Amino acid sequence: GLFGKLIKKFGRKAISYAVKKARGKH
Repeated sequence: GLFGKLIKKFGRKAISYAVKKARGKH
């Protein structure tokens, strides 16, 4: 899937930020 590539490109920074946000909004 394209998502896999996108994610590759980020280096799971999207996931990291998602988790960070969802364990620390502000």
